[PDB]
Amino acid sequence: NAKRIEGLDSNVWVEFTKLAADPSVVNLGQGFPDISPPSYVKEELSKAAFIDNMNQYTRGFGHPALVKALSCLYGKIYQRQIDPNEEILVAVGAYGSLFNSIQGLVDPGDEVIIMVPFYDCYEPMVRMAGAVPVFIPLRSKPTDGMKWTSSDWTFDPRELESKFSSKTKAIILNTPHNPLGKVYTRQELQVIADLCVKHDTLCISDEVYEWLVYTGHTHVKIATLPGMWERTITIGSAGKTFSVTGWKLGWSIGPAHLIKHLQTVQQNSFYTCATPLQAALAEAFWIDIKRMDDPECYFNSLPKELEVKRDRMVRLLNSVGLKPIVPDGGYFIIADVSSLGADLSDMNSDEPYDYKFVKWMTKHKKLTAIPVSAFCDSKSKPHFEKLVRFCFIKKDSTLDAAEEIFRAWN
Amino acid sequence: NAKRIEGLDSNVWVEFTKLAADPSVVNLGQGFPDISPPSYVKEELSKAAFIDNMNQYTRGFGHPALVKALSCLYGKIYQRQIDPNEEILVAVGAYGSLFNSIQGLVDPGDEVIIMVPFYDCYEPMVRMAGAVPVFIPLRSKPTDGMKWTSSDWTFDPRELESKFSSKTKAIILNTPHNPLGKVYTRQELQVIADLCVKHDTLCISDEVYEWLVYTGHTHVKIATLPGMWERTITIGSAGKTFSVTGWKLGWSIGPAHLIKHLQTVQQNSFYTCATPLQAALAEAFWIDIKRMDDPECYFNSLPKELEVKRDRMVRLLNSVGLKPIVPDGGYFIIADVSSLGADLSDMNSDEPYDYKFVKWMTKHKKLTAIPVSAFCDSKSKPHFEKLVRFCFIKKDSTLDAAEEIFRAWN
Repeated sequence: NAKRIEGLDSNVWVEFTKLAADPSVVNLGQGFPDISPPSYVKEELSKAAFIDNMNQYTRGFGHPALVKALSCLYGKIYQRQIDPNEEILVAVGAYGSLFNSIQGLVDPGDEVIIMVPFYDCYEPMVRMAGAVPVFIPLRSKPTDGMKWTSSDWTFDPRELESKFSSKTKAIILNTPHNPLGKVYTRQELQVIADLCVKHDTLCISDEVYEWLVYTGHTHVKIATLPGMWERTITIGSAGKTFSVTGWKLGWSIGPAHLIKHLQTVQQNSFYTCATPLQAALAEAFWIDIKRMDDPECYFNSLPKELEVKRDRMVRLLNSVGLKPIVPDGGYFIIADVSSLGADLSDMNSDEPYDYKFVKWMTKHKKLTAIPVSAFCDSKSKPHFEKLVRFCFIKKDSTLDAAEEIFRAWN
Repeated sequence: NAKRIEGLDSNVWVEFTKLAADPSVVNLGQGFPDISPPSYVKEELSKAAFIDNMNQYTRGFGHPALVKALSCLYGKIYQRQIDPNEEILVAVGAYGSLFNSIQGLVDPGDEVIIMVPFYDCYEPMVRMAGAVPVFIPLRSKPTDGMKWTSSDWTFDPRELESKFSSKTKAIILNTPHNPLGKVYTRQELQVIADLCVKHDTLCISDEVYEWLVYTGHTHVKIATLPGMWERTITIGSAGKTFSVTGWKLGWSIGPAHLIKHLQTVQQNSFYTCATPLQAALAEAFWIDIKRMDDPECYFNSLPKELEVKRDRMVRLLNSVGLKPIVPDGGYFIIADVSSLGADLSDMNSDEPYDYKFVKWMTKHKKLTAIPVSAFCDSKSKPHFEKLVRFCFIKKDSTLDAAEEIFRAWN
């Protein structure tokens, strides 16, 4: 195997699939919506399949109707003009966008800063570019008194500064955050921008859950803050916008001198994406761009629908003493499990507590989730190994089944 | 920009899509079927769109249904039990497959051997891995007196032997060839396997047009030669197989100890491909696999539709003194132009004769084609720049409109 990929072949994720495969288990694990996508997104894929041109090659850098749509959607949010051809790249999900950003932008020997826990791909992407990932963790403050929230987690600004050196090329920021659920604040994003103009670094901002933010909270885009347009790549995703995780299209959006470089990676790796998916996506974005100010718009109605279920899953968790972190955004909730009956002494590994615990819960209670340590670099895992992540983008009947289980839990 | 991408940002094919800009010209340039796809290919994409699970994540290394069908199709072809999880990988086109093969198997400083002219991603794809492309030209033999054909082009076994040394990691082989239309012979494939076996190197085998061989030739797969299974990766296309160019789905077939590395690249780049394209393709495949021996199987009915369009195209090319090379396979035809009015004074600039001629034929005849020099290394163009490539997977209307132009040529 080539050197750029030694030791990046870990897939503990296929184990979590194996887990979840017995069909008498309720899978609250990987981020797999089992609600219906909005009918019109299904309809449009159908319409596009019957148009010959749609089934043939389309534009390397994104289907013109799709990037036309994106440029006008994000035009409004940025309070800007965004240039469909020089400032957008469409790629194989936000996953491929992150690959474009890092491969195009990051050199052997460079430092990239990653906030732990992270979408787990940040780590092996940076090591593959031959760069050094530099970790700094989120760390919790005292509560309000009532509940534990996403907002109770923060980073220490002075610790952050201490991470930047002349070797820092970039920082990767995920907000709304997976797994925490954290929606970053204008104050938190201002400290990060300060440093990556102070130091002349870039900032890769992964904002695929921009539309999922719940009440009390607002998505702010660091790329909109003074001095950051020049130096930010902000990445979005079809799968999370439109509950269509199987479409696998996403976008990078930033300045031409950076998008250039993403562009060359795409051109030399897979070249173009699928045409019917982009065609149909662009119709769906149109159906929703035009009603942004109504609640019938998917950007509004989905978080409204998911908030109810967030609060339903908090309660369920609380009802067995799994101590939940009510999330500000996204559609995972994390729960401390340690005040549960630590019960795994006879399970023979030095994996982390949470893998062992999730294994046990899957065996005995018939529910699966994901251990937070999966989202941690190896030196950080002990600080996070009693934490476990559940996904709630699910239909009622699934939250029902899970309700069944927690009632009978003791 | 990252060093890995230095000067791989030229896309001369943006300028060609400029000439295809459409002052009533018949565009005979890019590989862009304008026939319809098979009706059931389209049908299954729609059916899929309406199933909710068909719009959510699937197995990262290929939709299970889909790798099942590949394994059953290719096992019929390889004469062997092919394991659908460990010997296949589904990627974003053949284009993504080659990228997987290279990134995961080639190191900086390895040498990779390439036959010119070559599908044009090979040089950059290998150059991006920091390897050194080593080139060897295809050369003409005396014709049988009667016709020029793709099999009048071959390689020199001793010249090939001398491009191998201990830095050679691999040779890239493309058959049927784009743009020659050559179907490599058993005897030619034999000389390659000898050198791969003696030098312990890999062969990456690009066989997307593998079903498009015409009367008097067979596709044989180098992977099936004694000793080549363990050293070969062989790549196919949804685009080329079902005329669905915008679906961008391809696959690598090969031994576990090679696929696991491609899997690794896949997993740290794009992760999974699209569920609905792949659900439908699977069903497209099953449909044609159950009628392999029948004239209605798309695998038989396509080559046969196409032979006729080819023979039509050779006449037209002759009608007007463009000396065509009749291809044994694929859906491109190359034509020698040297002997017309040759005569391009408007067009100062040593860039290459074929580019100037394609520009000319666009302006004055409203026909576009692709200059063959575009599939060469720089040191090879002079040996190929009187050659021009035309595409014929075209509906009757389109070839019709071509007749009217050759008919009016003089």
